[PDB]
Amino acid sequence: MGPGFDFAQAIMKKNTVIARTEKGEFTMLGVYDRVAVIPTHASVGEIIYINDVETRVLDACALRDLTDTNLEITIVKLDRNQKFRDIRHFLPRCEDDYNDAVLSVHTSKFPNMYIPVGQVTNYGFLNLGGTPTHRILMYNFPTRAGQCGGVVTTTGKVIGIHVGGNGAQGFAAMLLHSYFTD
Repeated sequence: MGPGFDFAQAIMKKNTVIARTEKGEFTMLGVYDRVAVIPTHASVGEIIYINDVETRVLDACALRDLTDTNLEITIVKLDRNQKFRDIRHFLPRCEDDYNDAVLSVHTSKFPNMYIPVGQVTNYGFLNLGGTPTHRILMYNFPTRAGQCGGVVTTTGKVIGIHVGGNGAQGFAAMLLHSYFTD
């Protein structure tokens, strides 16, 4: 409807796949080459389904900060025959607050879903399903089961992936450029 949705749509159409694990279907953001991200609670194993294709996982890493605190981001390298468009130049370098964010989801359950979530707070610490977690972004939208892995964007920036909610607020794990240096 506006340039927020325009940027979000451009990311969804070229840089997302449907990831299925034993824990369900997730929006999965491709970042560059065969490297993608997914919430750590997806429990990625040796094999994952990508758009319903059986795919070997060549490497997977559950990120933690240098306090050895969960970040709830898993970086996955896929044995896929095709590279993602490189979107690393759209990742923020530092922890920040944002205005006017969109949360975008693409699964069997929620195809082509775009949610204007508004103002995003650098929340920091969250007890997420009982796990102490750092670098959490918060937005005032009642997000639901099925939106995990959803991409959080502003005009010009890919800032996070949806990892939980409490019925009134939603929570995303930050994406930082430094996670994807090669």
